[PDB]
Amino acid sequence: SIRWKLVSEMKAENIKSFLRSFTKLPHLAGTEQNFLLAKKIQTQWKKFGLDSAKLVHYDVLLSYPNETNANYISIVDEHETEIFKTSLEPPPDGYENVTNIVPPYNAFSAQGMPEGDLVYVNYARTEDFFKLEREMGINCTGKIVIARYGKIFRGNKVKNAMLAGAIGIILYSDPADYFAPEVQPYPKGWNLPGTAAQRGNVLNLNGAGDPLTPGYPAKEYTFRLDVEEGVGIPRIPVHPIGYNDAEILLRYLGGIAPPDKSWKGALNVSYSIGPGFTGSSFRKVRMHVYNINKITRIYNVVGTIRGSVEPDRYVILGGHRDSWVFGAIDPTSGVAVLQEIARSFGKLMSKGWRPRRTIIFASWDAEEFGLLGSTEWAEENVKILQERSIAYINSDSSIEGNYTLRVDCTPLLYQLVYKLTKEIPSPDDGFESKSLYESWLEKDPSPENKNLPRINKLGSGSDFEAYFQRLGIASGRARYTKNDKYSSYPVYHTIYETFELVEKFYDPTFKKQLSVAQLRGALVYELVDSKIIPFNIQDYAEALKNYAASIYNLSKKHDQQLTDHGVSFDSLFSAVKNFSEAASDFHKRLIQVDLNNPIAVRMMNDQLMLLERAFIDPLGLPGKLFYRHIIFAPSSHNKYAGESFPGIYDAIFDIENKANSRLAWKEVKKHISIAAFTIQAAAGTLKEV
Amino acid sequence: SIRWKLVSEMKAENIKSFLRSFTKLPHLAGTEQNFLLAKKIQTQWKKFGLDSAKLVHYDVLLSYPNETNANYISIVDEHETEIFKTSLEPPPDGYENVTNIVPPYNAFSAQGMPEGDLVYVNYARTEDFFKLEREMGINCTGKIVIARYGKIFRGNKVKNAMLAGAIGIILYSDPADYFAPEVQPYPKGWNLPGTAAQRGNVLNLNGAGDPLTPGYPAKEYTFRLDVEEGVGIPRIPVHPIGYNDAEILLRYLGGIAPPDKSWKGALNVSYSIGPGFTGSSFRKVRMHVYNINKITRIYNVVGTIRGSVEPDRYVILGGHRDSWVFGAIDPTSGVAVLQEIARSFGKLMSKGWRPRRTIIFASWDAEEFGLLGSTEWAEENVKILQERSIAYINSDSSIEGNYTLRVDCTPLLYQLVYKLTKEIPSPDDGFESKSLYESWLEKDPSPENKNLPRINKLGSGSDFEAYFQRLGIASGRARYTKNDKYSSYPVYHTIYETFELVEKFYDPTFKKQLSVAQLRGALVYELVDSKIIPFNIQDYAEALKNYAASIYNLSKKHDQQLTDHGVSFDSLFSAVKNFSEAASDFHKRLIQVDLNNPIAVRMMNDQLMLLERAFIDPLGLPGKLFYRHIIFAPSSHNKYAGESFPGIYDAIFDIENKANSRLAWKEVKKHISIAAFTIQAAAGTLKEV
Ligand SMILES: *[C@@H]1O[C@H](CO)[C@@H](O[C@@H]2O[C@H](CO)[C@@H](O)[C@H](O)[C@H]2NC(C)=O)[C@H](O)[C@H]1NC(C)=O
Ligand SMILES: *[C@@H]1O[C@H](CO)[C@@H](O[C@@H]2O[C@H](CO)[C@@H](O)[C@H](O)[C@H]2NC(C)=O)[C@H](O)[C@H]1NC(C)=O
Ligand SMILES: *[C@@H]1O[C@H](CO)[C@@H](O)[C@H](O)[C@H]1NC(C)=O
Ligand SMILES: *[C@@H]1O[C@H](CO)[C@@H](O)[C@H](O)[C@H]1NC(C)=O
Ligand SMILES: *[C@@H]1O[C@H](CO)[C@@H](O)[C@H](O)[C@H]1NC(C)=O
Ligand SMILES: *[C@@H]1O[C@H](CO)[C@@H](O)[C@H](O)[C@H]1NC(C)=O
Ligand SMILES: *[C@@H]1O[C@H](CO)[C@@H](O)[C@H](O)[C@H]1NC(C)=O
Ligand SMILES: *[C@@H]1O[C@H](CO)[C@@H](O)[C@H](O)[C@H]1NC(C)=O
Ligand SMILES: N[C@@H](Cn1oc(=O)[nH]c1=O)C(=O)O
Ligand SMILES: N[C@@H](Cn1oc(=O)[nH]c1=O)C(=O)O
Ligand SMILES: [Ca+2]
Ligand SMILES: [Ca+2]
Ligand SMILES: [Cl-]
Ligand SMILES: [Cl-]
Ligand SMILES: [Zn+2]
Ligand SMILES: [Zn+2]
Ligand SMILES: [Zn+2]
Ligand SMILES: [Zn+2]
Repeated sequence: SIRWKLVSEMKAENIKSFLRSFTKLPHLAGTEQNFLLAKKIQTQWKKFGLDSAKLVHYDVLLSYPNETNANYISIVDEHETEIFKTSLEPPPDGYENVTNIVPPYNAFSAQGMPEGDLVYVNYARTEDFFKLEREMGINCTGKIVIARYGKIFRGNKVKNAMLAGAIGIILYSDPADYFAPEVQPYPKGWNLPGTAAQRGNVLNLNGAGDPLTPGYPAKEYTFRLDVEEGVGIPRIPVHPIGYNDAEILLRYLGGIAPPDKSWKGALNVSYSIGPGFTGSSFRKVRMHVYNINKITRIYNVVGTIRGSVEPDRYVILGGHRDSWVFGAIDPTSGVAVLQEIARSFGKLMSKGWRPRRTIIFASWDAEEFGLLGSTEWAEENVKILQERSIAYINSDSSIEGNYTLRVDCTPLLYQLVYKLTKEIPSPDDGFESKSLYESWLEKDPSPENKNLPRINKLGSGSDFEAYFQRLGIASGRARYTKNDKYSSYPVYHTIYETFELVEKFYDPTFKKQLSVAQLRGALVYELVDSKIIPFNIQDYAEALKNYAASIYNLSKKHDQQLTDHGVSFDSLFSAVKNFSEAASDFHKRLIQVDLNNPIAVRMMNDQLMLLERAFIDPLGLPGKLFYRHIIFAPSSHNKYAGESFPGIYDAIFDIENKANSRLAWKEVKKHISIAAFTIQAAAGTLKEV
Repeated sequence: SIRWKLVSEMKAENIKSFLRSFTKLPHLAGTEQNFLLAKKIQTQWKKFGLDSAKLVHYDVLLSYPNETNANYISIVDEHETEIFKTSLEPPPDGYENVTNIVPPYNAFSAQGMPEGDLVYVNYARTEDFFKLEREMGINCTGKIVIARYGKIFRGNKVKNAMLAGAIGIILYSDPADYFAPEVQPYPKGWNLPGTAAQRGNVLNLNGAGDPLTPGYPAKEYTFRLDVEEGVGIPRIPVHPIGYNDAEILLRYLGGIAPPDKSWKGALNVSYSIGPGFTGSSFRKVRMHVYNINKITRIYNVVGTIRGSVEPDRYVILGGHRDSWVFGAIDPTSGVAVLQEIARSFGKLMSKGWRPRRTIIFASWDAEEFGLLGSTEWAEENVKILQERSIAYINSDSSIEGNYTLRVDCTPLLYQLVYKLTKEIPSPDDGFESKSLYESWLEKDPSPENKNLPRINKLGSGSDFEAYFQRLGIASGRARYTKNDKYSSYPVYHTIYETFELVEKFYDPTFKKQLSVAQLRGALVYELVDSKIIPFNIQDYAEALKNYAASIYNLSKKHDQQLTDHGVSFDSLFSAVKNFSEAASDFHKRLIQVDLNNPIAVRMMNDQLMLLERAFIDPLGLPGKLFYRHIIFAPSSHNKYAGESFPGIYDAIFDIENKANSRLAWKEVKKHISIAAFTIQAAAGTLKEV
């Protein structure tokens, strides 16, 4: 009943009004406007009747362009004359009086003015650089590389380019990846204009949080690394340009033809690889990048509704509010959703309801600079969060497309997600009498089971990362997305993410955003109020069987080497079998618990709460102290994607090219052994005696 | 009432019979006799009525002499003729038919036959090597060094000798340190004969457990490091000799006179330092050490009495049973105590009692080889132990001397220790109508408070180490000790630790051993059965104030450098003040808890249980992944001693001699900041909201 009142109280029109109110001005992390927005959210939470709503600050390293030394890329001739220089642009229609839009840049780029020959490196993925070096005869050492955005997180591209020896990397938005067919560019449609460039940071933090204070919250007194030693800071310049400018740089590239169609984007240029130019005054490319890194105060808003029975157990509903410009999709659509969820919980409170456990609401700052606000607060509060948290539900963008739902969560949460989506009306045209679960199932069926909707593994990409990958708190993300060959959505991280874009092109009725609010809010409600925490551990058992089969299958091409080096997956399969038995027995006992015996209920709830924690190894993964989950990690090739059995996967990846096979296969054996132990230990936490 | 029945049921005569029964034969780890002893303990626990008693095994690296390539030290002349060779000895009187006594050796010594000039290095402490190099003009590089046992753990001596460049280290027992005045050598008295040598391992494990499997339990499937990479294995030979042989080696040392009386032991030799000989055929010293390292199965016995109310909360009573020879003091006096405690808990069970929480009884194997059995079981069971354990009470030697009690424990346990000692009769002559607390107070008053008995900080030395220093489980150790300039007790780790030694010289009535059994058992009982866990966190607050003053005082000699490098202790003192306030508030709330509300009681018990855990940093201390407690660690100079604020202490130690002062002071700032954060976080765990 109460769940229905929570869901039914939420209104599309309220989400619309919140979104309009938060998207009139830019709200970049570390700027006065994003502090004002924090205070507005805080005022609203107090009005809604939350028990607390406080600003919690940190002083973390941020990065901004230098207003008096603007960044650019140029082409010079052999006489050092600048022949072309990249450029810039007015605010979107209606925003003419907005004066502090940050120009395009890649936060945390190194400073410098490298000059050299240009080489096109496709998406700058690991496989693209392998191809260049191993198949194409191209040496990127000492070159400036140009890569198209898309497919993977941009910091991975920069890491890859550094490894390949490039001295600078230019990123651009190819219309193949950011221009949907038969749609007009903004403002007439929702596509990316050729003058616009995508902002975004290019760190490789691997879960560290503020670069200067890995492991510990960035308080006033806190020891800071020297900036030159900041974690994840790239060592070459990086800058983004739009496709009009990229076309000019790519047009006269010479050398080898593109190797196959998968390397050719959509511009009217050959997509030859370089190095060097042909057919032109075009002689060398230069970058000039002089962004400033500076310690800057950021502010989270953290509020609570204290539990009436288990105040020392938490469900976290957290979403970022900092944007690159107006951020009407990212994150402000999620900011509006979070406010409407908080308002609805306040309405329940007004009629005398209080949750069983405690809800923590959080509006995070500086997500765009490396998940900084959410990570520093996890670092501050780790001791209470790791011993008391039930789950983390994110509230970043709600409306990245208008096709269907996309959910990423731990297997613990699959059952609850499917249950709740069955009870929320579908917002989709043609599904007027059906549930969200029904439309989602039709539009995105699971590859492993055709009669369930797809749910993806957690890697990174938003503020749940430290909660799940470092602390082992069950996490979930849900939002509307596209069906569509473009990456993200066309105007992602540009000036064109405006309220008008969302209202006109994405979700005019706000019904799709409403459905996402209802699901996020209902997840928090069931996790915080149910007497027995609504996880299912047998779904985790089945997931482990799938992951074990997958990593074993990846090893088959090396079967002879497994034999010769005495590598076996037997202990991993044995642990998975033992875990399946323990999970079955646990659920058999759980249905017998005496619901009227509070300590009996609390003991089994502690087993449900602590199961995800069992997968966290304090030693971390190789080279990555802050990714500690043995079953999942963000991919080392693309932090946006989750990878299963990451220690094993990274040990076996490209193993045939390792210099020392005996050493390489011993590392595979190491990670197989760690994974077998960790699963067996997790199974041990479920045992009755 | 029940506590009194537990204590009063224990009998001195039963401890005596157990001790006699377990000390007839050697019971070295990894040998058949110590497996037989495990099975005997298991049979007894089942007879006593424990709910379970199982053998839990691991396969870990152990080290033994080679029966067909005996170790020795020799002196050769310039013609390579052996002039002297160290030797060996019959079993003690009454043990003539015992055939498998392991000869003296230092387990895990490197193999080799180094030859060189000899140098005497006193106790081979850090300060002894500083003196040699910085004051005395002695260069130990390329020398064989001879050090007397005592003052510090022998593995620290070996680490120090390796750092100083020695190519081998001979250890010996000087009568200054192992021969008590006016006492006869065994068998006529309890002193060390000149033919006897002290066994013991010489690893530098820093909490790792089995050298081949740091971090993970050594199961059948487990990945193992290559033996050459085993953690803590020294790289030079080490071998122990008795004082008759050491006298021969020291007699003709030449070079500089001993620098002061603190370098001169008690033998009739000059204690000149070397290098080299004078006044003799004595030309060079050789070692010949060829012990075998081999993976060997070890067995813990692990038993339980399941709790009736909180079966998912644990109090661990653990003690080792492996010895070097008969081990009548170490550990077998503790083995006999543990059996008598288990028997008494069984007697309570026979009359219908069951504890509130679960007792775990453990008889550990291979403590003498590096705390191996207890550490591998902590590594196996870490996920349940870290989330559920209340405390660990050790049960190693009970009777290291006959003067008074020595207790080492976390501040959480001070109040309970004082309470229980007031209710146990003193076994001491002259104290027939007084409590153990009263005799202990008279004989060993605390330096920080003259009206309380001394309680020491926890470092290492026995099986509590991983539980406290890695996992943050409140731990305590209690035993009888000496008053007395000798180190340990004279026959420590020799063939002469016999039942006859204990009965004739240490505790003929067994009353002192009985008092230790009563205290260990009463500690387990109160921790496992009290509705509210009996810790006091204000005592921890007071301890932190003392430790903060101590480390700040140590910094005063560097006051100018603190100023010049911007180093301040302000945040540490601020955290300590905040912790004191939080601990006061917590106890003010604790007295108000509704004892009839099980969830209210469980929430506050979880805060008491999880407070010690808050001090554990998963990143570890510098260079030491497995010492994680920020308030205490085993000293880096002597693992037997506890050091407070170890990260700060090691950063400031000898700082005036660091090559780079800017870098060195930044590391001091780092560790001050980590300590301030950790204390503030621990304070946060106590907060109500
Ligand atoms: C899964 O549980 C089984 C049964 O407890 C474990 O099987 C034991 O495996 C060891 C070898 O590692 C054998 O010595 C025992 O005989 C096995 N007992 C059986 C089959 O009853 C197995 O090790 C567990 N898996 C893991 C990864 O711990
Ligand atoms: C101890 O608690 C006090 C009070 O909450 C903290 O004091 C704040 O300290 C910061 C500087 O670090 C100031 O900006 C605030 O004005 C202080 N507030 C006060 C004095 O009311 C103090 O930081 C805490 N200590 C630690 C180590 O976290
Ligand atoms: C911005 O660039 C100008 C011109 O190079 C320079 O003088 C100034 O120091 C820069 N600002 C910062 C904070 O580095
Ligand atoms: C890459 O090119 C650079 C040119 O300086 C050279 O140092 C390096 O060895 C080359 N590597 C390959 C694989 O060609
Ligand atoms: C939104 O949905 C409408 C109706 O299906 C469709 O025409 C449009 O392309 C979708 N918009 C976006 C931005 O994907
Ligand atoms: C013991 O030493 C003998 C003589 O050197 C040798 O032949 C044998 O291999 C050694 N045993 C082991 C296990 O190394
Ligand atoms: C120690 O003596 C060795 C002799 O080989 C030498 O290498 C080293 O530099 C000397 N150090 C000091 C402090 O005398
Ligand atoms: C044991 O106590 C007696 C009586 O005080 C004393 O003479 C003897 O030295 C003590 N024994 C040991 C081994 O310290
Ligand atoms: N969501 C942002 C921030 N970004 O996401 C991560 O996972 N790390 C990181 O900095 C982006 O994609 O730029
Ligand atoms: N207690 C034993 C074992 N030893 O104690 C440690 O603390 N480490 C270690 O190996 C000894 O002192 O030889
Ligand atoms: Ca930090
Ligand atoms: Ca191990
Ligand atoms: Cl989200
Ligand atoms: Cl002990
Ligand atoms: Zn976002
Ligand atoms: Zn973003
Ligand atoms: Zn011992
Ligand atoms: Zn010992």
